Amino acid sequence: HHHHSSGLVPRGSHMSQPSILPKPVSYTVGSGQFVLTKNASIFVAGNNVGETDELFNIGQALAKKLNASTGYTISVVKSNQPTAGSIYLTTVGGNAALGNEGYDLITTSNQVTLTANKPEGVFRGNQTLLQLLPAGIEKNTVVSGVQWVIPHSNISDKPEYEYRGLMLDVARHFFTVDEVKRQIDLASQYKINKFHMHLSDDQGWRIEIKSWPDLIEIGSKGQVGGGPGGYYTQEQFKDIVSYAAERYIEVIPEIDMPGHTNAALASYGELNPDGKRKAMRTDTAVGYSTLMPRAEITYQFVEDVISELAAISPSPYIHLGGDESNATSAADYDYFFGRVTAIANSYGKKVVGWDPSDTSSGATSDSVLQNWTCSASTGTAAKAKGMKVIVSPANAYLDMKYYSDSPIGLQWRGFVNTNRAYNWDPTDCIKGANIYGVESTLWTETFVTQDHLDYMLYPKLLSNAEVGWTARGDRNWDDFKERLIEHTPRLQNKGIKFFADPIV
Ligand SMILES: CC(=O)N[C@H]1CN2CC[C@H](O)[C@@H]2[C@@H](O)[C@@H]1O
Repeated sequence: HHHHSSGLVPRGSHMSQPSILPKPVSYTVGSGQFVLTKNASIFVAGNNVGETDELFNIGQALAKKLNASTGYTISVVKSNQPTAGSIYLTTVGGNAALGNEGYDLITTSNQVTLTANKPEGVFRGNQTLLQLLPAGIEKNTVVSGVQWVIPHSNISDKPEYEYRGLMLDVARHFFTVDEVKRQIDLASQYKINKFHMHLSDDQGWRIEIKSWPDLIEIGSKGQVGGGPGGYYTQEQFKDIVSYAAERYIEVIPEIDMPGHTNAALASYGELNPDGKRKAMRTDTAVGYSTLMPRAEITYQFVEDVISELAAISPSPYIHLGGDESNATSAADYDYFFGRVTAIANSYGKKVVGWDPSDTSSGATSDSVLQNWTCSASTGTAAKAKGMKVIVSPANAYLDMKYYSDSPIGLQWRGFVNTNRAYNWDPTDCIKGANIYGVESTLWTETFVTQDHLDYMLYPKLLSNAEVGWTARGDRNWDDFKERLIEHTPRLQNKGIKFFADPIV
């Protein structure tokens, strides 16, 4: 047999017909179609009234989306007796083998029926349902001239990995609450279920801490390259968390320590050995900053921050960073990371940290490693301790240039095009681990606008999303590439300023 790898498409990028991404466990099509008309309702039915009420909210979110493009006013009914032409969302009789996020989705001429185990799984299945309707459905304004049809079809589905996440760096360049919500919204449509916010770094501190007000008054006032910066009040952070929750997305806030801490060091002189504030930094260096690992003030500061953040962050996890502490000795890092893990745990939060944070003797088997290095020895400690691992290899570093000539992005992990973002498996990063799942990271040294975010995340994030959801035996670049071409009008329809990658 003969085999080949993909080159660029001759003559440039390529960027009744459902476009399902990530690819579901199974999808068959039969004869006939359902027609969504102006008289359609969404019926919801759970195993008790409280579950029905949660399904009702999910139905209303679906209706709002459908109404925007169809110009209809589809309403939601609490009943297990849907009428011909109805969409029906239920958790009564879910197939347990499909888990919390899994669902069956069967479309007949008279009815769309989504059957899941939990409300969360109906939310995920609704993302597939939007992809079964014609391109045009994902428009934010009324589309005319398109019959709203869904082919007679049968889908069953469930994720391969539990953790399928996106990190946004809001420290290097700040993005508004609206801009963050939009990225969360877009990601949710591809079954991303986790959002990691990198809220502090050398060039900016982005979360209001009432007990340490100069973190904002001084530390939020810049960004890479110099510029106004910005921050989230605690109310604005709660608003983000709530918006994410409606999409069954967990938000994990990161306060990076003991390195990548210049913004805090520039806000409070008492955090520095000489008692003086650092100057704020707008460059892109490079592992130089450290908290004082042997000063009690450091741990008082960390505790105040953790206390305030824990009070407003319902996720059982807090991310404490731990990357590139090059100005911290190995002994002091071990010590520091163990102490701050104990503080976090005292506030009822489990700690996620970048490698090498798993090597801290203060870590517990409840701590999580985010493995970005992905070398042979990375996560030896995590594995030995029974710690779950989230992988973020080069293939998930979405801030890398697509190509040598990309007008934005970095290149310290090489180039990451749409193909590279697809052709990998979490087991490539680490062997012998409990892999919790995958996280796409979008660092923002070089991204200043929403259009920059769109360009790098789309289509790359779609590749990573499939690696998290679709089983490896069912993944194939040639298949995905052709599906991505078909999906293009949908990206356009959503207003995504994607890069038309010439490898697609
Ligand atoms: C976990 C991680 O990727 N940390 C840093 C790794 N460095 C390497 C050089 C880049 O500035 C990049 C920076 O964007 C990231 O914040």
